Amino acid sequence: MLVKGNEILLKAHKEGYGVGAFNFVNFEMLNAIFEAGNEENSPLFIQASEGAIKYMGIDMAVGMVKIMCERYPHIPVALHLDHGTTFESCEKAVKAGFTSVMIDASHHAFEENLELTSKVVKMAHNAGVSVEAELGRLVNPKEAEQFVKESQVDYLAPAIGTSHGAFKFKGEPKLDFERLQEVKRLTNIPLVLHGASAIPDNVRKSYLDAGGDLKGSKGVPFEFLQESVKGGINKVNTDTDLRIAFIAEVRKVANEDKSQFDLRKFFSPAQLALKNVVKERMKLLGSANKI
Amino acid sequence: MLVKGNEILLKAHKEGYGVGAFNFVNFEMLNAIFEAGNEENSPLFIQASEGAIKYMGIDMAVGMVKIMCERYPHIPVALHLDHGTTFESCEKAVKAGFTSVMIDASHHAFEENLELTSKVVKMAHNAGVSVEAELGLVNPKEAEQFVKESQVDYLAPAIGTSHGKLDFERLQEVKRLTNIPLVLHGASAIPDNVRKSYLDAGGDLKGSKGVPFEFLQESVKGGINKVNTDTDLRIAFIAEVRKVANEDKSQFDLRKFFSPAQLALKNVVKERMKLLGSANKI
Ligand SMILES: O=C[C@H](O)COP(=O)(O)O
Ligand SMILES: [Ca+2]
Ligand code: NA
Ligand code: NA
Ligand SMILES: [Zn+2]
Ligand SMILES: [Zn+2]
Repeated sequence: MLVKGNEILLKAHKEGYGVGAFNFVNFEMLNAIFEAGNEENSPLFIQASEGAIKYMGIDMAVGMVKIMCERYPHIPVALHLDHGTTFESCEKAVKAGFTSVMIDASHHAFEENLELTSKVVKMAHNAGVSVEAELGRLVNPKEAEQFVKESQVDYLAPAIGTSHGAFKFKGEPKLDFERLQEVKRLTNIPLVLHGASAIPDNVRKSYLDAGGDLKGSKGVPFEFLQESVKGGINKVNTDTDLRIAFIAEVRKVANEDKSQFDLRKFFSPAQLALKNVVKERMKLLGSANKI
Repeated sequence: MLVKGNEILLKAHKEGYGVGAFNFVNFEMLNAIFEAGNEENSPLFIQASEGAIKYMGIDMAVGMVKIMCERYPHIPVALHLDHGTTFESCEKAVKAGFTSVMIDASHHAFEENLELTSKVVKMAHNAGVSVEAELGLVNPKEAEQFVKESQVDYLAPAIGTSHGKLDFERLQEVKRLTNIPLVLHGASAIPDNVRKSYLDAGGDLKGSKGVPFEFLQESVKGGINKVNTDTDLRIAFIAEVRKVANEDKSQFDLRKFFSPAQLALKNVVKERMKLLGSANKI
């Protein structure tokens, strides 16, 4: 059922596994994510950016998820506001029915980040909603310790070297695992890895074969994702991988049959490829068979 | 809010205009249809085929429409099962919250088409749901009898489309004898700008030629009140999807594909609402 974010991540934290947090912007993405969770017996973090919420309407974003939760009532699901930029946005998400909100004030200085995070936390906890914040313009583990203690935030995204999107590394993949472990030891709460898409080889091949361009793309190696979870990561934000796999199949259908305009013929295969990315990621991170 | 199909079509029947019945398979199609209805101040018939229901799940098809109705509470909206093939299909749609169901037995002989339609009507009317049937070109006196015995709310008579040249005089006869709202199937009108968009994007239409706008106008003048529209929406939508794919091989943000696709679909709907005469009827 639809549950407070901390309910899923505290179990992940206690048992040391990672739960993918999968973005969606419409029905097809949402359905494939849920079918993956059903097929791998995995709890689900479903998240929506402010852009996705604008695109869908917050009423549709929450409404579709509630329909899917009723369709799969045995699956623990948290609905999470990804990269909330203001108190008011986090408050709107709470009022609408989100069960987790992220407030991203990591571009502010420490005191202003902590001040706004603490304000979001009070509002959210008053409503039974868990809260994520972010530290790292890389994270300072002693700042993280104080930040978590004073804010009462439920989970923290410490910056250890990732970034959003398909172009994460110009050199060798490198994540500061010693820093992650220090943060984990000093905070002892669930941690979040942003920018955690891997761009798997088969997703890349699918995309390029359909005529796409992924020049210079590099994701987090699978081994780095697994080492992140060993280091204490429990929420693993994933979006780019889903988009590439989905749009690869759309491009393919368009290439292979110029007369095709049944939307289902484009989006059924796209859903299948996205679903398969999620199922593999659930296994990799350790959330498979955790229901 | 959601209302019975017949409440929308009774008005169009009385006042002699046509209401587009617009198919959807997902959120993007549904949002664009609703925005068009909001922008043209037009009532909405929202249609879902059996294939679309299988694709979305009936719980999501109804659920999304209910959300959209609450977003635009002033717009009259009927949720219609398009080309239901069996009693059980129509009954499931009734139970899920559809406010209109169509049973297509037009491939059967008159006697068999009438008994099945009649069974669906009993069930649907018990639940407060309007019923469409189909009958084929049609013999107006058989249509007269069909409608009186079945008590169906609206009829799709075969009157010239190649489905499942407009026979205007036949259309008028059926209208006179049945005096109920009538439905036109298989009359998408691939507008010139939609055809150009699809081909400009590398699409292949070839042979698939739309029935002209004057055909739809004449049909409403003859008594057509519901105009099923689906093909035209898909072509406008996918034209823009193909276009984005062509023009940026690095683009994989779904919203970059589907926001222009929604706008193109929405504009097809707004134009059709004005063409059929449902604009400014709220
Ligand atoms: O919010 C972070 C996601 O990975 C990107 O989502 P967005 O592009 O919809 O903001
Ligand atoms: Ca940030
Ligand atoms: Na987040
Ligand atoms: Na129909
Ligand atoms: Zn982030
Ligand atoms: Zn038909």
